[PDB]
Amino acid sequence: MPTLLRVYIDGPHGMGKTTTTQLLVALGSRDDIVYVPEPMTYWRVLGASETIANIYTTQHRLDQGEISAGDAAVVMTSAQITMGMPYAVTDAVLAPHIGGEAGSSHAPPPALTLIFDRHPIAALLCYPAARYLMGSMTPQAVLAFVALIPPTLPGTNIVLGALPEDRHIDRLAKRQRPGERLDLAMLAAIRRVYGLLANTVRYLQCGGSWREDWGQLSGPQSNAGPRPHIGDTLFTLFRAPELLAPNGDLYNVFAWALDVLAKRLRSMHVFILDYDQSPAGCRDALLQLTSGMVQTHVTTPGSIPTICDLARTFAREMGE
Amino acid sequence: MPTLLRVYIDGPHGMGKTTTTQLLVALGSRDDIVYVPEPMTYWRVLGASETIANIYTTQHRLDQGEISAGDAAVVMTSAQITMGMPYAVTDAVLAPHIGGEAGSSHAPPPALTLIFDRHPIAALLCYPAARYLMGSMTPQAVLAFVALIPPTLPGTNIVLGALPEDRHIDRLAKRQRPGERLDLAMLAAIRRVYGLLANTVRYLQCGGSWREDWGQLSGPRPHIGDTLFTLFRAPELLAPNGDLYNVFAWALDVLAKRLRSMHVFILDYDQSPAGCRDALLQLTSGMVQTHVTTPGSIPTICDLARTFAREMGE
Ligand SMILES: Cc1c(C[C@H](CO)CF)n(C)c(=O)[nH]c1=O
Ligand SMILES: Cc1c(C[C@H](CO)CF)n(C)c(=O)[nH]c1=O
Repeated sequence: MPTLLRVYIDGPHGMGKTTTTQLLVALGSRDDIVYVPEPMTYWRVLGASETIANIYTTQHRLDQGEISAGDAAVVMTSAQITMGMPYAVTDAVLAPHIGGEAGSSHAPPPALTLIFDRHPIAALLCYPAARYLMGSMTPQAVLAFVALIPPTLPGTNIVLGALPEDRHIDRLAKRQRPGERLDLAMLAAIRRVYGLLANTVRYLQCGGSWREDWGQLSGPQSNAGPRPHIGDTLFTLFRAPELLAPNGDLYNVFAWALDVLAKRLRSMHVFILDYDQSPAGCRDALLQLTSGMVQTHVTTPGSIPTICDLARTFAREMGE
Repeated sequence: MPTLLRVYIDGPHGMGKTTTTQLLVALGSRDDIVYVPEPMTYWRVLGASETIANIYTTQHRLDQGEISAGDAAVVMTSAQITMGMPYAVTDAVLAPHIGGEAGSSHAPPPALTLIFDRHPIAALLCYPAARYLMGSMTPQAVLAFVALIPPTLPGTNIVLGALPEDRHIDRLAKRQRPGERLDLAMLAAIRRVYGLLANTVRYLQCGGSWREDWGQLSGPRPHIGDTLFTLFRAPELLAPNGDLYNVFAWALDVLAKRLRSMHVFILDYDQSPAGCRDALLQLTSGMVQTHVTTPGSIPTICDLARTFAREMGE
């Protein structure tokens, strides 16, 4: 069975994620690598009307006190369902085609390389959590999303981004999505979330156990480094009043959500790309990065062409 | 490895009695059976404040014309998340323990029997689909939920209820839930959804292919018009040329994959509580059992179930 390399390019928007990807795809042959692009069209029309505009407009009004927290929460939750839709369904139809791991460290080239614009967890965790830090969503809702995160397939290579705050602020200020607004508070939140995420993965892969270190709560990089403090991982966010019982402990329903969160991340292959350079540099940087990325076997000989058709149909329809 | 039997008591709400339910609480009394009840406490306090009320009030306000279909959709979509949270979490933590089939039936009794009050497709598929037929949810949000439906593990036995509409109206009016309003339209919609649902599983199990039979919605197994697929011949999901968008067509593929491997059993609710308990006990001799993955799986499950019942149960 021919091998396959799936690479999800995630992280906070506005760092040059797309450009880095497009350039990388432009290097390979026409049909030895395929890009599953950002589904702007689904966010803008197919799924709903201008979802990005709706999201930022809501956060704005909430900040001005024109609407309540409850009002902003119901809108955000719904919008994040629409945002994650293309991500979630692509995975669902992709799963059966994914087999066991093959490996990168000394292993032949993949018959096909799949490059994704973001991973499901982006719309089901990272951004939902960032909105919680903005009082625009509830911890209960976010955890509800976490429990919906699909099982992590073998060889799930996720690439996050690194970029100085100022460089990121300037870069973001220039290029923004249709319907977006310039929110620095949101940028901080989303940046902090992806920082935690990275730590949470390393923490988990170092034998970390949130249940064992939970008491250490009261008052970044993956693939490398020592075991992080739990207060520096995603777990630290859910030390909220709404989730705590009289005895100060988490309700078991939310504790099980954290068990799912850990189960999902502990088997991912997270990498970090330094977006503080020229587009050409980034392309090459990501290129070296992909060398040591876990590949997997497919389940059928006719899986490869199927996935190519899948990726291209996706691009043709939901692509900008 | 020890065997397990999972039974999801589903179907439209309001068909049974409280006595019919307490018998099921008396079933879990023994340690070879556990009864995961409805997470009412999570719906009223934990997840949010009086969720069911917010659902029925929103619909009511939509009908009177105080809010827009867009305003309602947002809330209904949010409310359904809260509703299915306990179901999703339980599945996610339970899944890893579930092994493969164990020559179900014609084989030794289970080491444990797990009875749930509803399956995750109740809050993800059925009720969202009904609210769509109520004009309170968009067909995009529904298929969005469908995409998030957990993979159907082996031994997924689901019991749906049978009951004349007039009889259902009686029992429903006497056992109303906190914040609920008696809506006959919603009763018709939810009944239709579960009707189609049963037709869908048979359709798929008899070799039905929605992409193949899709043309009939515009021009031995049920007709595609009698299955859940018929609802999604909706204008919001179609391109200018009437073609179903691929992203939605993929969501239907997922639906077809989820529903096919399930095992459906119908419980005649038109009788006494004792009669219902017996019938349910009868159906178990045809339900699919499975093995568990670890030795300590059994106690972990039992522990899980009773922690649920004690925390979110009434
Ligand atoms: C994914 C995602 C985003 C980022 C997305 C980048 O392609 C659109 F800019 N954003 C801004 C958001 O507000 N919610 C989301 O779920
Ligand atoms: C599951 C479910 C229901 C039915 C449920 C019965 O146990 C609570 F009454 N209802 C009324 C609802 O409005 N949304 C739902 O997701």
